[PDB]
Amino acid sequence: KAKKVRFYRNGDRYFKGIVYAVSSDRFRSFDALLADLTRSLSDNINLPQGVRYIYTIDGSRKIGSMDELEEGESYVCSSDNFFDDVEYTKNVNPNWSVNV
Repeated sequence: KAKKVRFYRNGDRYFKGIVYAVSSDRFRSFDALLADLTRSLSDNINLPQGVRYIYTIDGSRKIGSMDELEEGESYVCSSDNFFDDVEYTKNVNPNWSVNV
């Protein structure tokens, strides 16, 4: 019942995302997911206040619940209430292995 979703960091052109297996069984709440994403995506140059917002890869909308997440889709994690429309990148030959 878990959904394979790719997460990127806002404004990072070099980072190719991390694959998560998402379900309400793995994460108690959406905050619990944002807490886990803060640990795995945050670093010295990225995410100053950790993961506080999730955007669709085109930055058209913000994701507020686990249900809003679609299987195999890519999302952008941010510390700020704005989307950095940078050229996000993927491998030419995929790797959809969970990192979770």
